Amino acid sequence: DQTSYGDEIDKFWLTQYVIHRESYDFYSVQVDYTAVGLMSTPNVAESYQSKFKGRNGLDKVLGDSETTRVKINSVILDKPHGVATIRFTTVRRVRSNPVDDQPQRWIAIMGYEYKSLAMNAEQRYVNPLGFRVTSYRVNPE
Amino acid sequence: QTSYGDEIDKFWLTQYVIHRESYDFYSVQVDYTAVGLMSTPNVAESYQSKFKGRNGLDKVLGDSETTRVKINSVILDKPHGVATIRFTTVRRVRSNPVDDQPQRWIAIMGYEYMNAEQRYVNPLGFRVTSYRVNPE
Ligand SMILES: O=C(O)c1ccnc(Cl)c1
Repeated sequence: DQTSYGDEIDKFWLTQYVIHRESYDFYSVQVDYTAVGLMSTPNVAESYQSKFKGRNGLDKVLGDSETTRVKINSVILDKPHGVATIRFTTVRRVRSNPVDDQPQRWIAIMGYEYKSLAMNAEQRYVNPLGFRVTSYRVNPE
Repeated sequence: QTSYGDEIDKFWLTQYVIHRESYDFYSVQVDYTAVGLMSTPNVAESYQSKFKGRNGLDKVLGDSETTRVKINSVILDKPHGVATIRFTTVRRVRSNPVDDQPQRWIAIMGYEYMNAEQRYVNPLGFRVTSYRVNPE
């Protein structure tokens, strides 16, 4: 239960979180979805999970008709406050389309912490340190 | 535990190479310490031997030059706790106005899984047990 663990460590989990959360590939969608659950408070997770509920669930709607890859451009930390700012670029590619869509740049404001939580054998292989996000907001530049 | 995930194993290794193969007079001792914390004494002493004694690398190069690392690719062999990484180094002599020409290398590694200081750098007890670098 330490808010910070090391700039290089904190930087890693956060980048992994965005890529899990903002990228779309039907392969490893479940592990992404699963990971975010472990890497989020219920309040933050509920806001993310909503896109997968009902017959309209993003996985059941798009499937493999399109994809979205993520590229981390920069990472800014506020270590003592458990706050970080990230800029990344998403590029979508629809197989229906001949070429990838124009890029989209974004800014992610995050609150984060690590927590002392008793865990099973499965929850660790994705999140060994109990890293979980407590705030999340995406905006353009 | 025994199993920790691929992208994480990829992380510790690349940053370890950067810790071990990069040269920057600042943070040497911590990096030197960190690599020490991140390594078994037997394989680390091979890394320490070149930094200990009157012949110490830090006392030869000092702050006259630097060497940075750039990761190109990473491949894992999980069940054996073995991994291979490929990187490119660019050296810079402070006296020279520009940077030296690049050189690429391959690192072969073996790996496996506290007070206040040992946790914050490694929380997992991740330790390196073997290390060998070769050219392409
Ligand atoms: O299409 C997206 O960018 C996207 C949106 C919401 N969740 C995921 Cl995993 C991917």
